[PDB]
Amino acid sequence: MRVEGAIGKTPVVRLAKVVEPDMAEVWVKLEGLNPGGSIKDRPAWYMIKDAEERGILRPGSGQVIVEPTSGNTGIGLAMIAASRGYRLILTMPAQMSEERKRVLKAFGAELVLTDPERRMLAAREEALRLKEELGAFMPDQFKNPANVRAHYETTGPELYEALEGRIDAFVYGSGTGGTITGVGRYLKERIPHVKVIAVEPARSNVLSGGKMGQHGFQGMGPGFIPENLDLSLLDGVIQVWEEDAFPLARRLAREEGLFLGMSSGGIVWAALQVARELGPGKRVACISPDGGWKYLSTPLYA
Amino acid sequence: MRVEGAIGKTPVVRLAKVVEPDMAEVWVKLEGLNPGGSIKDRPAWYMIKDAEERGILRPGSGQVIVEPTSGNTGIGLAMIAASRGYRLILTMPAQMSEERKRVLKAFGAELVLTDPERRMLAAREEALRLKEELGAFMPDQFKNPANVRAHYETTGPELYEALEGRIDAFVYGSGTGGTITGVGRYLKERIPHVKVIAVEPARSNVLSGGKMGQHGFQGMGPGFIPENLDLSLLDGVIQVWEEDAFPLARRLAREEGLFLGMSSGGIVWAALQVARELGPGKRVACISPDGGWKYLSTPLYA
Ligand SMILES: *Cc1c(COP(=O)(O)O)cnc(C)c1O
Ligand SMILES: *Cc1c(COP(=O)(O)O)cnc(C)c1O
Repeated sequence: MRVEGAIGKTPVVRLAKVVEPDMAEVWVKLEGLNPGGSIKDRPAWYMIKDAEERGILRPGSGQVIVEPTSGNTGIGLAMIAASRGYRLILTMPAQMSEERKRVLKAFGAELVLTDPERRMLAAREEALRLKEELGAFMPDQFKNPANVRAHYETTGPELYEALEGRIDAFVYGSGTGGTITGVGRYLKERIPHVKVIAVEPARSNVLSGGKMGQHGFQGMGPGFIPENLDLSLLDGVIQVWEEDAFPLARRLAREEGLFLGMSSGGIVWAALQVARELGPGKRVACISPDGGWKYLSTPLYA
Repeated sequence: MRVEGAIGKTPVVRLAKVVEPDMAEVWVKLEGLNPGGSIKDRPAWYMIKDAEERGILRPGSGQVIVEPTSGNTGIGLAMIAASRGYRLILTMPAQMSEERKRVLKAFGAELVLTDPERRMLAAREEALRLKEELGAFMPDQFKNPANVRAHYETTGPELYEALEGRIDAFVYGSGTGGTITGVGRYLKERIPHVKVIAVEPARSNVLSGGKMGQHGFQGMGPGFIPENLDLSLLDGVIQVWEEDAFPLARRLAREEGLFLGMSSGGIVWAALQVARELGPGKRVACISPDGGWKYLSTPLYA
């Protein structure tokens, strides 16, 4: 078996200290236990495997893959490209932290640093330029249906089975929209009453009708509504503040032994709010995108 | 289920790029996929659970646990203490990196920084002083039989089953000795011909009859022979150099998509040597103690 085969089948733990007796049960699926360190291993593998199935790619070819990302998707793609023999080029703003660059380069990804003033826009442009110049494959994480399918076929089934089909609400901090859409559809097809609640940064609350903005929940809240996010599935949107989520993340680490990422703090905080609303006999499920390992030099744990 | 329940059941992957056709198969069990980030989650949980079973401890009591370590064992103990409600105090030399200190403190562990000139000796002394002053529980990782038992009851069975009882050699870089002893005994009781090979730093080659010394394989090669290491189980000892292991670790990341720790590079390098000796039709199994996540600021990935 190769590393891509070690993706998924992650555990779900029930919170016991940060919750209160008047709250519904709160379960957290730990996606940080994936070989690539995050939930993005799933869509990274699926988008590449989907491309192979469609004939766009064939493993061990050395073909080029390009994507404008320096986040978990970049790490996941880098891992898969290293394992299956693809040349990966990742475009990103020149102000990228050395720590993250080292992780990507460790996997053999080639990095193209773009105009720091043009932020994501310049990264996207360079990725498109390379796709055109090299005839490369661009996963296109925000609009590729295979992203959603990864969660519809693996994440969703896993969560449903682990919790024995007993879930009253699913809470998640949306990034590309793949997870909430894939898991959301899977759960709604089987649980008539289940509520699907999206979580976003109050500082970049576009789903709530607000405005995009800079925030500290790395990995979630892209500042726009992605094509992979099915808005018709949502039963609500909860806005979260770093001021509330970071202290909660620290509590999870010290009280539950759960050392999670920045987005996890926001997601669990929202899940707790939902848990109090539903009450004692209910079950709230949410997902932790990644662990705290990549964030020791951030205000969350610094 | 709580975090301690998410420990174990780690995957095993077969190397395909760094190996050569004249080599036996090489399988690597990924212990970095544990909630605490390393194989030490197992002995940390077992030593604490063993103490509870013997009546020394009872969860949620706030009882004190003290251990002289800042490594993976410290992280594992911190995670378990946070989850089960114990007060953990870790003693370590004052020259400890801020990164590691942040991980331990994130889990709520109390840190006592000792004389930087007295290295491990001062850390051990303070731990003993606290055990005496507070009547605290000290896991004593290098001599506690529960460490070995964790691997005899979980790691060993898992490896054996995953590889369908087909293993010609087991290779591991010994630290406390728990893993090689536990897995080693489990395998030898079932596979008459299996060879158990220990790996140690050439720079601190005490098992080979050499002398202790400073080295870069964090987590392995303690510079002494621990009580938990059963020397009668060993069929050989392979000495490894950072000069050879670090480049190999980088190859594993770039070619196999396996981003592993410093000790993993040394262990796999040794496993390859054994694989070439055994040849094509055989199977060599080894274990990766942890991932590369905690080592981005080390010469391995910097
Ligand atoms: C990708 C990611 C998310 C969002 O998941 P999507 O399926 O992309 O919506 C949230 N947090 C982190 C840390 C992520 O990497
Ligand atoms: C603990 C550890 C080892 C050794 O395992 P033992 O069972 O203690 O022999 C090797 N490498 C790392 C990184 C470790 O943390």
